[PDB]
Parts: sequence; structure tokens; C-alpha cells
Amino acid sequence: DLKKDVFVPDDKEEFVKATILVTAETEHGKTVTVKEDQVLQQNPPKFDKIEDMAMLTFLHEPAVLYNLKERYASWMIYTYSGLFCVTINPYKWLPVYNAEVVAAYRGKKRSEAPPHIFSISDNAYQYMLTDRENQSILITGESGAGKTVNTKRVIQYFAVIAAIGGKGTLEDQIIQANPALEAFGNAKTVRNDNSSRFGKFIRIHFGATGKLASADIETYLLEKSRVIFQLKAERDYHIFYQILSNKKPELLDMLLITNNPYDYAFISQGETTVASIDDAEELMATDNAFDVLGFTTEEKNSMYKLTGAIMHFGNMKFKLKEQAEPDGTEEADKSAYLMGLNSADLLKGLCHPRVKVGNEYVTKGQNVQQVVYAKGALAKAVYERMFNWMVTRINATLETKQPRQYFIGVLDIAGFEIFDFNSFEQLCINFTNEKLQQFFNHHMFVLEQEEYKKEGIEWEFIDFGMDLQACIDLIEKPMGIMSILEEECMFPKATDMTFKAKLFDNHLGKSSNFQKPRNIKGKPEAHFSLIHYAGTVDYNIIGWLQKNKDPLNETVVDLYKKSSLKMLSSLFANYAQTVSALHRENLNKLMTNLRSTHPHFVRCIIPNETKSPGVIDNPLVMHQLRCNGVLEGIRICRKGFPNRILYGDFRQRYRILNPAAIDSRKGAEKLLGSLDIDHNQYKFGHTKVFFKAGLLGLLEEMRDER
Ligand SMILES: Nc1ncnc2c1ncn2[C@@H]1O[C@H](COP(=O)(O)OP(=O)(O)O)[C@@H](O)[C@H]1O
Ligand code: VO4
Ligand SMILES: [Mg+2]
Repeated sequence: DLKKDVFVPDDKEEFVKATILVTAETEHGKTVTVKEDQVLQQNPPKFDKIEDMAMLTFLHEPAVLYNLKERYASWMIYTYSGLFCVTINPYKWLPVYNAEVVAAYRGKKRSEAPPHIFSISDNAYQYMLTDRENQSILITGESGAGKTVNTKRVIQYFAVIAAIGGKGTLEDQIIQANPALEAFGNAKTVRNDNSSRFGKFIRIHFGATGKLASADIETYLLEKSRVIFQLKAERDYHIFYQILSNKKPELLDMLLITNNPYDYAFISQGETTVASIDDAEELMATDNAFDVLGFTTEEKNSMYKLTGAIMHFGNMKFKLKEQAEPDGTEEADKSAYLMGLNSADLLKGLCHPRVKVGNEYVTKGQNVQQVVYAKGALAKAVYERMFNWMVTRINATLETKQPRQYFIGVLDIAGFEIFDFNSFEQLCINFTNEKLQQFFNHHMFVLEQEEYKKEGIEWEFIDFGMDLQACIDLIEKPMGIMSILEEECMFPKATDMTFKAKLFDNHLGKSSNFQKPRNIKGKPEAHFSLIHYAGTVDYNIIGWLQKNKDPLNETVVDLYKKSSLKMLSSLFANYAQTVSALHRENLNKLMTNLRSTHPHFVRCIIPNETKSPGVIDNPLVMHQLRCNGVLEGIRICRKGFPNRILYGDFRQRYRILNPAAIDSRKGAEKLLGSLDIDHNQYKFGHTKVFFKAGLLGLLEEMRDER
């Protein structure tokens, strides 16, 4: 029936379906009666599994939710929601990404094909060529939402398309770039078995005529901590376990290592084996990528060797001679050999680092705690610089002579996360997520409406309540969290509790997003809460000062410069601005570069905590849609004018409909006036015609009929 089919709220599944008898029979048999305002209307059965939710008769939270659920139940993981797309992780291989599908998607306008990541990529390609404007596919979502998978699919689309008309070709190299970086930059966290522990902006360059000419990858802050430290239910980087699988046994001999991960302390404090990952086939995938990318055998063995030496570096034991002196050089020797260093000099550098007395030097003393930190810090430093060397190396092969004119950047940041223990690297991760959401908010809600004003369109502003400046300002602005941290790791007599005290003194009761920690019994200790867009996060400030300073035993880095392993020497070649400072510098650099592109938002949704295919946790999925502003992003499309054409281009294409109607603007007034259309569905701007949602479809349908 018309009014019988309704949605009623539900304390366990957010909302549930109902049949009116206000008293109504629930989808699950519960005879429940509720308040008339709490009842939302179901959409007609013609809109079941709708490809675009802006086309629904009833727009509300359960109408969107149940449509997404319905599509997901038929394994339809892509859905349009106004000018952007939403995708729910299937946690399962679907046959929607083959070459035959890629080929079919080529050139098809959004409406001419089912919703898909291929359609986003293709239409970004058409906009780039048509408007002569750089494009950017911006993929959002928490840890394990599916950003990396969708990112790899955009590359796949472009690479397959460019092939239809180092060792490999530009297209294969662009594809293989991801398995090479994932090996060293991805790791199993609680939420994701292949969690991206770093952000990346991949630009795909095209010539004036659309030919794929080049590519570049820029990465953002890697989780160095992971190299030498793990939480209970997480692993170190993929590579360590892949190398230990022994699929390449020469590697173990070269790296002087056992096959047991539990032998190496740096890499075995959490988990070692992951059901989802076959570390052995993965090592082959890792190695193969390096070959296709043009990495020499010395280049490869140098990366392997440096990883190996890092493992031994962890097992370097130290004792009291307060002054530390070594406690067995066995592992210290294995590391120095692999690193092209003198083992005695490495240990003298560690236990007694120099202090320059003009042109002479005097050593300083170090205790076992000081040496153990120094040792850990140098391994993280190496790994970070090795990942950086590897990215520049990939770029060097991807950088072709070929002429470029445009680009399509694809942003794959590390997703929003909440662990049992959240520290500095969680803050940097969630900060980016907050920033990108605000980028969506500003583009979708602010710039959009300011275009209607610019064009002299009759429009009365809408406040969608989509603004995160308060929380962004708290983290980045002066006297914010990072500003306080930056100043504190400058005063040498500062402590974790002086930074914690300064944090509280400036924001407790002053900043609304800065709150006391909501510490629950058993869980690790936290110092403050941060009301982020996707949740409140309890951060622990222990060690943040040293994380931001990131000092190294300079005496050991000098031996690294002097190393007889070309790679290790060049990693520290220029060695001599805090972590958070460069993080904000890079983030602001990125947000402004994305301002100069036409953006394409792909919103990934994690369906459940248990990595369960087809299974949707209504509360969790709704929370995502809510903190993403999906319902707001659809409303601005329905309530506004999402489509607009210049008077010239409207004449050049649609004059055919009624050639009797032909000035460029006056002609469009006659053409639209003469056609049988709702004369409220279009408004005249200074230089453009503003179409209400759907009308442009009718006009392109009427153009095809002759
Ligand atoms: N479209 C998809 N098809 C199949 N599996 C997917 C898809 N998207 C995500 N997944 C699954 O989710 C996991 C995590 O996805 P991923 O993109 O790596 O997460 P994140 O948002 O952290 O980058 C993948 O390893 C895979 O199992
Ligand atoms: O798990 V993530 O790839 O979103 O960091
Ligand atoms: Mg990722």
C-alpha cells in the first residue's frame, strides 16, 4: 500500500521496516506503536536497489540505509548518492573487475552503466578532456573500509584502458607499484590485515589528447614505531614475515637469519601469522614487482639486507660496564656485516657518541636505556629512509620523457582508527581523515552554494551542519595540540607531564573537542579525549616529545654515511623542523593542491567489525553515513542545481531539439521555453543554465532521438 509501508525506529538496528495497522507491524513480527513524527515513508518498489539515491521519492536515514543494504545483499557494492559514490566492503571477491568490464565501461557516461569505481575513473577522464582541468579521486573511510582496494582499481582501469591501443611497460609498472610499497608500508592491525600505514597521492599524467604519459607517487608520514614495536593483536610490516616464509631461501642465507619470527624481538611482540595472508606467495609478488619496476639485483638485495640487519639490530643486548657496554657482539656483527659497517665502531658509536669540541671531539656516556632507545631509533630511521628511497626509485622509472598536459590524482590516506591504545601516530592518522572530511564539506556544501550566488541564481543558503573547523583548529592552529608539542620538544627540561599539563591548561574547558579521557577499566591509560568527526579518541601522550624531535645517535649515522653499501650511504647522504610540523606542512600542501582539481568523492563503508561478507551491522553503517554527510550530500543535489552548462556549449549540443529557436543566452531561454519541461527544473545564471536534479538526463535522452 501507499501509506502502509513505513520505516520505524529501532533501538537495536537503528530503524526497522513496518506495515501500518500510529500502530505498526515490524519486519521482525513486533507489534509496536510509536509517535507520528517518528514514522518515515518507504519508497515505491520501483526504487528497490536504486542506482542513485538522489532519485528516491523519500530521502531520510532508513531509506538510504535499506537501499544500500538491499544492493549489498545482491552483491551491488557501488551506489550513487547525488554527485558522489558510496561503496560497502564485500570482504569477498566479486566478478565485477575483469578486463571485459573495464573495456565496456570506456566512454559510458555515468547513467549509461551500473554504479562502479570504473565509472568514476572514466568520467574523471572525460571531465579532464572536456573541461581541460586536472581531476582527483578522493577515497574516504575508516581502517578496512576499502580505500586501498578501490585505489588499486582506479589504477587498474587506467592501465588496462591505456594498453588498448624498467622490465615492464608504464602500465604494468603503475600496477606493480602497489605490491612493492605494500610489502614495506602495510601491516596487519586489529581492523585491517593489510592496513595502509601511510598516505599516498598518485598522480596519473596524460597528454593534451588523453594518452597516459607518466605517473608519480608522493607518500605521507609512515608509522616508524611499527618497525620496532607491536600491540597484542597486530604485526610488524608485511615484508619481515614474507622474508621469513623462506619461499626465497637464498634471502635467509644472505640476511644471516633463522626462519623463526619469534627469534627477532623488534618484529614478534604481537602477532606473527595471519590467516588472511600467505606470506610465502606474497614474497614472490613483492619480488616480482621489483623486477617489473626495473630494480637491479643489488637494489633488491640491498633492501632485503637492510631489512635483515634491522631484525638483528633488535636482538643487540647491552649491560652495565651508569654506563652501557655491549653484552655479546654476535648480532652486532651480523648487522654491521649486512650494513657494510665496522661492528666495533658501531658499538663504540652507540655506547659512546661524540660531542664536537670545535675541530676535536669528546665522547658522551650512555646507559642501557639510552643505548636501547638509540638502537631502536636508528632502525626506524633506516626503515623510513629505505621506504623513501624506494618511492623515489619507483618514481624514477615511472617518470617518462613523454609529453604531459593534465593529471588524475588518486588519494589513498591511512583510514580513521581507534585502538585500545592510541598515541602520536593515531593522532596524525585521524587528523588527515578529519581534514579530508572537511575538504568534502567545503566543496559539497560551501563552494557549491557560493557558485549559485556568483551566477546570480535565486538561492537562499542552507546550513547542513557540516563543519569541522573547531576540531581542525584545535589540532593544527597556534596553541593547538601540535603547536604545544612543537614548542615543548624544544625546551630540553620538558616532560610528558609538562606537555600534558600545557595541553590541559590551554584547552580543558576552553576547547569543546578537547575533553578528559573516558578511560574504561582494563584498557591502557589515556591522557585526553578528542572529539573527531568519526568518534571520540582517547590519546596517550607518553613519548610524544621524543617522537616529534626524532633524534638519532649522530655518531652512528656518520658511519652510515661512510657505509660500503651504496644504499645505506645514500639514505643518510643529506642528514642534518619537527614531525608534526612537516605533517601539517604536507597536509596543507595537499589540501590546497586538491583545491586546484575537480574532485571525485568515493566513500567507503565498512559493513562490520568481524570482516564478515554480506553482513551489515546497521548501527556501524549508519554512523559512517552520518559522520560522512551522505544524507547532506544528497540533499544539496536535490535542493540545488548540481548540473550547469555554459550558454555556448548548451547551444552547440542542444540546438538540434528545436532549431527554430535560433544570441547564446536568449537562444537557451527560447529552447527550454519551447520544450515540454517543468519550467522550475531550470534556472538562468549569468553565463550558465542551472539544471535541477534529473533534467539534464531528459535533455540528453531527447538529443539521442534524432
Ligand atoms: N571491493 C572489494 N572487493 C573485495 N574485497 C574488498 C573490497 N574492498 C575491500 N575489500 C577487503 O577489505 C580489506 C581491506 O580493504 P582496504 O582497501 O585494504 O582497506 P583500507 O580502507 O584500510 O585501505 C581487503 O584486504 C579486502 O579483503
Ligand atoms: O586500514 V587503512 O588502509 O585504512 O589504514
Ligand atoms: Mg589502505
